Amino acid sequence: FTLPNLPVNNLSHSRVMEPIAQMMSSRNFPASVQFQNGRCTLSGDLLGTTPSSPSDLGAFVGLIAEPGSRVVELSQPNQEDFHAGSAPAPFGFPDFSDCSLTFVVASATTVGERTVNARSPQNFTPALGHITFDEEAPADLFRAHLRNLWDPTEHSFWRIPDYRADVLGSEFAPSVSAPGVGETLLFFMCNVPRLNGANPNPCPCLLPQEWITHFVSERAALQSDVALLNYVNPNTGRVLFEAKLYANGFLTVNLGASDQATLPVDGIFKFVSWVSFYYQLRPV
Amino acid sequence: GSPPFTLPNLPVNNLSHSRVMEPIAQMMSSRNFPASVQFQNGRCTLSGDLLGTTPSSPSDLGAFVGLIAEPGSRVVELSQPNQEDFHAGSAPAPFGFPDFSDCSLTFVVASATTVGERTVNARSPQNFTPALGHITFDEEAPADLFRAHLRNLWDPTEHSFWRIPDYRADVLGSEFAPSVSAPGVGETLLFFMCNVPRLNGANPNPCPCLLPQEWITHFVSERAALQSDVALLNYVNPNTGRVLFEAKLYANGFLTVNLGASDQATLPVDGIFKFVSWVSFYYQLRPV
Ligand SMILES: [Zn+2]
Ligand SMILES: [Zn+2]
Ligand SMILES: [Zn+2]
Ligand SMILES: [Zn+2]
Ligand SMILES: [Zn+2]
Ligand SMILES: [Zn+2]
Ligand SMILES: [Zn+2]
Ligand SMILES: [Zn+2]
Repeated sequence: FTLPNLPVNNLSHSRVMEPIAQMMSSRNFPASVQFQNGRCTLSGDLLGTTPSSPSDLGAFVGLIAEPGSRVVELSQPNQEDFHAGSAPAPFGFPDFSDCSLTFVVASATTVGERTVNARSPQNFTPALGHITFDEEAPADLFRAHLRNLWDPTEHSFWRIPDYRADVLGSEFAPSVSAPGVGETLLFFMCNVPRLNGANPNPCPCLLPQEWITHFVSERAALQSDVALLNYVNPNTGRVLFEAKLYANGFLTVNLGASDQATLPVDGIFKFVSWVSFYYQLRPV
Repeated sequence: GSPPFTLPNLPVNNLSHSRVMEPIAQMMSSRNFPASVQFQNGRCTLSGDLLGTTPSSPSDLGAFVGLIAEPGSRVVELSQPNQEDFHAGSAPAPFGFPDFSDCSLTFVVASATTVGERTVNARSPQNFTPALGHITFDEEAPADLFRAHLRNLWDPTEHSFWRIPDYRADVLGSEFAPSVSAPGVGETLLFFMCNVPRLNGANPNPCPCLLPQEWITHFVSERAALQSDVALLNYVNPNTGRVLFEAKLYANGFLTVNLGASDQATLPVDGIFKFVSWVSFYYQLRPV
């Protein structure tokens, strides 16, 4: 079993297309999260809306329902049809809430911005295969990229929106929490552009995109439920701290007596050995 | 101690473009494509040596970090996309900076206080000077430090994605990624394609690149030793295991195919490239 031999500050975020800027763990972070993007088992099984093609992250493909409408019918980001009820949303669709989403929108004839209100039950219904922009949709087939958040809150990057679908369905990526005693989830962080509202940043994710991609490529056999990792200084080889990588695709650390930790991103995670659920991590 | 050479086990339609942050949509080769190209992004040796402006962080592709030179100015001083200083002459441009020409480049720009659009005229010798460590927007720069990512091209041409711009620097300099052409007789370069947003002018699409981003990333991680200058590859149907065609993967980071009697080919992207064997420059490819 292996990880890519790359420093964290060369890795990319997995819920938005941005480089990973920070690494954080905290007892004041939510104990459980249910991100739909950036979700993959160590054996390379993608979960939720995690796109098979990484560049589809935060993107979608839409077509106006009828001339002059604000309503767009959703496809998969590879222009293949989106089957309603098959998933919370088309693959790569943003899993943010408590805000409006402003997308850059590009068709054969136009480039501009459109905004969808994720607070609106009427407009935000991706599981049904269509959403309603705040403005009139472009006349033709377009590709959209998430550009910024409008009027977000502190909860925007931590709580998934109402997809107009039951979150306990098998099509959803399941909730994640640190199972080990005293353990807390390790999050990869970046900042996302936003206008008005309150500061949503930082944006957390469980896994780097490169790790997810690697897992899918390797399809490694797991000899245990938990992989032990050392965070190592690439120049000296010295260990800064150890973490456990659980089979369902997340990292935890032992904060020990501490309630918080902001970790340097110039190190490299290395696979040490296979350990068990009960392995007790040395405090950060 | 160097590991053997390997490729990621992923179909092409799950791979990402390496000159713009887009999924690879098509795979094409043609005798009517330019015989040589000198892309500065998406350049990497099989042993994991990055070339040109190819960013160590993939998310920096088509991005840059800038600061306005003085209050009210259109001129922005360029940094590296991780804010380390950009020393002029070290490279054609800061890492990840777009290598497109014959157009204007419209970026989405985000600072602590603003999100908007800024445009640089790449046809302008005075305004497009990234090698000197600054460029001049069409509009007044944001008041504070910003990050920009490529949004669309304005008024491009058919050559926009094929010819690199004038960085205001000697393109034969050692800091440039060298020109690339199919070395074998009758061979043509295999290009990975996607579409890029554009307004007005003439259609520049599709946008070519030599290597998938994931391959480049994989090469950097592995730092593999090569047993020869050329790796033979089979493009295989992952479901059935059958070979669709074979291609040559050269050490300096590009693929070629034999189109045979054909002058053009658009190839399916649902297959997977598999490492076959080590061959030489003179290996003769079975026609696609
Ligand atoms: Zn279908
Ligand atoms: Zn519908
Ligand atoms: Zn796009
Ligand atoms: Zn400590
Ligand atoms: Zn410096
Ligand atoms: Zn604007
Ligand atoms: Zn011409
Ligand atoms: Zn890999």
